[PDB]
Amino acid sequence: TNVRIGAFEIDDAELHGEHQGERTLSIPCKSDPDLCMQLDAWDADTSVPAILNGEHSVLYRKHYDRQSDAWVMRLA
Amino acid sequence: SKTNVRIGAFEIDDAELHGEHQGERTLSIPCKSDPDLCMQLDAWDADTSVPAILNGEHSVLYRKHYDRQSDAWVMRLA
Repeated sequence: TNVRIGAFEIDDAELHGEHQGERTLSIPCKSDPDLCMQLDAWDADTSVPAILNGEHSVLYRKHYDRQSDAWVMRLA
Repeated sequence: SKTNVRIGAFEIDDAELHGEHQGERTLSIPCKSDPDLCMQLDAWDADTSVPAILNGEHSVLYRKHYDRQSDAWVMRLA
């Protein structure tokens, strides 16, 4: 829930459990539109560094969820 | 590159209008070049149309897919 990406600190990311051999989290673009815009323009094939509840982690862009207007990111 | 599009408060000249292909026509909006428009596309009301002026003609678009390879919002022409 405590997520930092670059200069952005958000507390409304949704960290999902481990499903299908993968862990993901969703960033709500209606709440965090500046971060989502940066994710849109992010270099392809490049990781997104993140601090997850204090733990430095690596995220990858997985899918833009049109139904919920959220960036779905893959952990690790 | 050769397509003018007006959506909301934005007017771009670098969208790419693809030909009809597998029964639909799509338009790519490059978010590395038009990031403020892409921000408004991100938060658009889901399953609502996106009115647009496309090469000077009124048109209806729908969000299709965010293309991670090309960093572009791919839209479907109604």
